[PDB]
Amino acid sequence: KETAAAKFERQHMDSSTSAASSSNYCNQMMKSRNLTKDRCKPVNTFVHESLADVQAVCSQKNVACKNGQTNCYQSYSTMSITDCRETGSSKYPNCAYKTTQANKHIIVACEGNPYVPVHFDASV
Repeated sequence: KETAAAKFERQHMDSSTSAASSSNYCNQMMKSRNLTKDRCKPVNTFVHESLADVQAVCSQKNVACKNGQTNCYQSYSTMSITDCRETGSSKYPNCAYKTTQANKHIIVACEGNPYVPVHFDASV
């Protein structure tokens, strides 16, 4: 099966663009990354940075995750992110999202060896 690390890349990484360029970014990306296959995932965040810079966050500031776990890490720097949130007209299989572009610190949970991001916790 797909590894947790691979799933994080699929769900959260977009190193191919620097920022969302149009209001349709989330509709396109949620569909193309197969996040709407079974149901409309209600919220998702894409990170517009190199995979290496995001993996490096697992060696930065240790913080508690929202759910209390202590394998979360906050990035020292802000990063380019896109927030995707389901709209009121969203109806499976035609899932619909609002695109919001922002520059925030990210918080990820890390696991494994190599120690890599496997869950996106929050942006602050």
